[PDB]
Amino acid sequence: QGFGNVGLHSMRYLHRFGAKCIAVGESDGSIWNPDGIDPKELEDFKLQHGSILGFPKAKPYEGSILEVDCDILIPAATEKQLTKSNAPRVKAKIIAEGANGPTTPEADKIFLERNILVIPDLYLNA
Amino acid sequence: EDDPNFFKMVEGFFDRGASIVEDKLVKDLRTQESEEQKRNRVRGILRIIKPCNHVLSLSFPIRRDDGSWEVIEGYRAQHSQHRTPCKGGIRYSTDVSVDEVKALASLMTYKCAVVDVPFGGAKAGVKINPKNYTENELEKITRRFTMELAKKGFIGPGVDVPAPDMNTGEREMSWIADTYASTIGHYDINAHACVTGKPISQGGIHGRISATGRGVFHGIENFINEASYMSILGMTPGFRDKTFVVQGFGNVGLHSMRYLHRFGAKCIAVGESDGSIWNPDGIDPKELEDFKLQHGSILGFPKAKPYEGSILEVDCDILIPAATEKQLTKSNAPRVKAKIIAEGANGPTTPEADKIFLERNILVIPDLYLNAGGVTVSYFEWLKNLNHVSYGRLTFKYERDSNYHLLLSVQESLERKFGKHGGTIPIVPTAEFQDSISGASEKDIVHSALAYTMERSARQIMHTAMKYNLGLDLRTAAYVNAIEKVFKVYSEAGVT
Amino acid sequence: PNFFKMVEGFFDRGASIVEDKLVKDLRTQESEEQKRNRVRGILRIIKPCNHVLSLSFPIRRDDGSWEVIEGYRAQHSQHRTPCKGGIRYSTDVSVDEVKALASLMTYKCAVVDVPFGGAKAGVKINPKNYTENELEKITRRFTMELAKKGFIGPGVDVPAPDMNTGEREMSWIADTYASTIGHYDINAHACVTGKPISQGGIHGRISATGRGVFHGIENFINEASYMSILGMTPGFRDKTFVVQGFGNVGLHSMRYLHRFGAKCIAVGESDGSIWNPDGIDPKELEDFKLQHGSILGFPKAKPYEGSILEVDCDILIPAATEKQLTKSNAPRVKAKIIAEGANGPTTPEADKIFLERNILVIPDLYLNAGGVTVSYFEWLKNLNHVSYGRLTFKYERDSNYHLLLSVQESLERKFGKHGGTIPIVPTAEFQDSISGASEKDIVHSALAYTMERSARQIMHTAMKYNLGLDLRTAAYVNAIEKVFKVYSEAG
Ligand SMILES: [Cl-]
Ligand SMILES: [Cl-]
Ligand SMILES: [Cl-]
Ligand SMILES: [Cl-]
Ligand SMILES: [Cl-]
Ligand code: NA
Ligand code: NA
Ligand code: NA
Ligand code: NA
Ligand code: NA
Ligand code: NA
Ligand code: NA
Repeated sequence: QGFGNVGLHSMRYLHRFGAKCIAVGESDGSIWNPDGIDPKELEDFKLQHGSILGFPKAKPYEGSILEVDCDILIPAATEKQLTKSNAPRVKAKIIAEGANGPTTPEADKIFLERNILVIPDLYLNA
Repeated sequence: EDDPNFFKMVEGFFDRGASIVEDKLVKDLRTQESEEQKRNRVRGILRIIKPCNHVLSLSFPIRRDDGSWEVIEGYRAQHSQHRTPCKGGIRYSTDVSVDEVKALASLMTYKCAVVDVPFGGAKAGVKINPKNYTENELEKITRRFTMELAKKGFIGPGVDVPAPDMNTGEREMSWIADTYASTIGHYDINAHACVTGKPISQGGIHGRISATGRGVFHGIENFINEASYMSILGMTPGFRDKTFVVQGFGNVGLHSMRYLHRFGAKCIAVGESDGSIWNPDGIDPKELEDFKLQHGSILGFPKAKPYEGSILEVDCDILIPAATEKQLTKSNAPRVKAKIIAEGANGPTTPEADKIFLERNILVIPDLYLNAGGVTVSYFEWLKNLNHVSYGRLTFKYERDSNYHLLLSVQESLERKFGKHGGTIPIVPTAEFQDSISGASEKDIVHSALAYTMERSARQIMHTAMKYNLGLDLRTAAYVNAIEKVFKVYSEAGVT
Repeated sequence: PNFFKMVEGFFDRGASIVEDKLVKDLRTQESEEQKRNRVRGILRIIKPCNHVLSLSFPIRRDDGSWEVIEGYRAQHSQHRTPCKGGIRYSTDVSVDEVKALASLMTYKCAVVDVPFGGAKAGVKINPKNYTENELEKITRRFTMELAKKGFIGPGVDVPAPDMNTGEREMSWIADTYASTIGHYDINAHACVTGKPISQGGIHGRISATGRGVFHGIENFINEASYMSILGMTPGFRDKTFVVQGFGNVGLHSMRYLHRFGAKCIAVGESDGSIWNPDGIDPKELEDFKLQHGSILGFPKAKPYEGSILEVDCDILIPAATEKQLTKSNAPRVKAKIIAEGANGPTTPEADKIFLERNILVIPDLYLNAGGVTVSYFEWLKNLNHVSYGRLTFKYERDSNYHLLLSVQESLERKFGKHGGTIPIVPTAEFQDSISGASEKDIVHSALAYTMERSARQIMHTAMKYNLGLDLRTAAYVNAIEKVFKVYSEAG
């Protein structure tokens, strides 16, 4: 979530070790492809047009990027993106906070109840 | 694309059945007036049954666990009260609306008339998501919702009897019954009869879990065994050598698959919102139930290959939709392969898909008859709470001893005719009979009455389908029977 | 020697045994530590009486005098409404005892699957110093004070006869409620059981408790798994029993045990004891006591001096007062089965003495529940406003004759006319049943079904928890578990 500086290198090193990026979402849209998205192709596409909207090898995702059925969710955009509203609908089991405080303390309570691993920002985002 | 709103579909179903049955009502009316006032009274009463008579929109507060205060929107629509009390379910979803609960309350009236259940149509709904609230917050939501309904005459043993629905179960009904019995209805001797679907310790009836699934089995049983209908489908009567496919392995689909496989049918494919499994030589319901209960889903079944195609388009003989509204659609109707569509859910077929299913000689058993097994048993649970007794508690051993006396009487009579000089002619119950005698319980009486209801209601729909010659359009035949029954109570009651 | 409130210990030791099981079955969205707290909490509510009413109402005696009468009514649990219990007319009544007896009724109803809450009343008078007209005014005024404060009603509290009360008092109670507070109540006559038949009573009620005791011994005397530990052969064949106290429970328990092969060796009372090893007849002893006032001087049995509970036999049926078999006379007991025909006639000290002696003791909350089970049927009868079988008897009679004739005409069609006719007729026992089909036949059948089903529930947890021959703990374990599930599944 958020194809910025952190989000660009996050998907590149995960894709290098066998992980498949199924969706990338920013403030102006979200793409989706369950068969993987090439980080290099999306990086060159983000540079050319300043946005990931309209990626050829992907499809537009008209929904919440944080609620996509997946395994790892990497919030790497703005603050407080996972609150008590959308957190009970998160399908991921691992949440890697690529930003500074993107999960409310109330969402931390139900994330621990739902058995969802939340790697904290003061360690992972360092 | 195609999909309309369910509120539009039910009104269209009523308008179709009312125009057909109108001529029968103007002639069977034995009032002392001319034929024009008679047709005016028939058309006048039909103008009353269609709209919901009472709708209650609520806005009650609650104190959450964190301390904050929230306002909960709720709805409760009473379609008709020609037979008190009303019956209906309570839905917990953010998709509820006035138009939603009004439609399903209208369907509840005609569904009860099909199975001869003497209740009016009702339906409830609150705009919450149970995953957002904790167990303690859902209790205070449910208890406060019961208080506001009681003060406004929308819940009560003789007023309105709620029931479980989407995202609600016996846990909520237990809270509903305990709230009414401890406050507004404390002086009511039948206070626990105010709601059905309760646990056994709270007054629930036995056989309620498998009630809807058994009704789906018994319903298609009456039509798969009728040679007059089965000749049009092009299939031999009976469940043997027949393949069925279930959409949605929830509660209805689980027991529909369990009871069909028990009587010779073979499950070929089972699909959900998670995926779809397939096996051309049969799927075991017990092995699938334990796999669904263990891993929380059905994907990865060891004895079933995955099926990435549409679950509704699987080639089979019987298709059982048991999930969401409007699953069979004008665009996907000409691509189905099953000859019988067993609607194990409320409104899973669009009227335009019903048109394609009719021109293709595809038998669709409507929802207001097939999805009425739980409603019928809920009527028995309501009667159980009024009787303050379990069925058979007073007669199980009395009928058992008389049954053994009848067999012993035949034995001693045959011994004095054929065994005068030694030997014995033992007259013992069959293996099928001893199971009924030994494991005799309330579930045996409830499921027997359920089968009797689905059987008698099937002959009512068949008799109407052949009177107006509707062919395989049993939906219209069902609404005609329901409209005629509700009109019968109105016309013979008088004015205000 | 004596003891007071053993019921509190019965609950305490039954709650500790069931606790581990109750946490496992708890499916609440809570943590297993918090779950163990709710198990502990619910038991803390069940144990004490929820409501206790103390009264002091006046009457006018026949001589124009005035008197103030003390009366109490303790409602133990209300997890199942209405409440059920008796009304005792005695000078020795106390709130501490009507509370304990109300708690016993709660667990007794749960044992026999009776959906009532425990209760019990008590008026502090000696009914001998009062006339029938004075006893009526006492009863009627007692009913109205219970009605005004919500301690009697078809769905609130259903009293019943007890010590020094009977059909006469219950008819006065029902007549008063149905003419005052419950005039608009359509089920006003369901406010109390034990009424006469003309007042809405049920058939088979007088022989209810006695028959319930017989089925209690029957379900255990014919089970080899428990007769082998006791060292006896299954069945009532060639068995002698002594009935302590020839009251209503003793007279009918004798009449039914005798019918199935049992022999009454002795029968003691509060003033004497008769003995005869050849066997005493219940009818011959019944008409004698009906003609006189006591069983003393019975011709067909020599007078027996000594403890009537220590007679050499096999099954002892104490159907008299409370706490008769204690630790003082516990080792001197000659019988092998202690069938509790009364409410708590055995102290816990004697319970451990009988347990180490391998002597079976049928608990009071099970064997002494036949009348309560039938009182539940009487309550349903007044709600149905019709007798059992009134709509069914002729329909069930013609069906049996249709079935027997169907087997007759089918076999004669298959075998022919030359071999003769094949008459199919009921048994002697069958035609006896169909010809005299009455409501009592249905009530006694449903009672035997209750005792048979409840015995299996006691035997199950007796071997599940390895309680051996201590059925009382198994009976309390089952009763506590049933009351807990209603509490836990209600919020
Ligand atoms: Cl989950
Ligand atoms: Cl139309
Ligand atoms: Cl067979
Ligand atoms: Cl009688
Ligand atoms: Cl004979
Ligand atoms: Na690679
Ligand atoms: Na928060
Ligand atoms: Na509460
Ligand atoms: Na009540
Ligand atoms: Na009940
Ligand atoms: Na024949
Ligand atoms: Na008889």
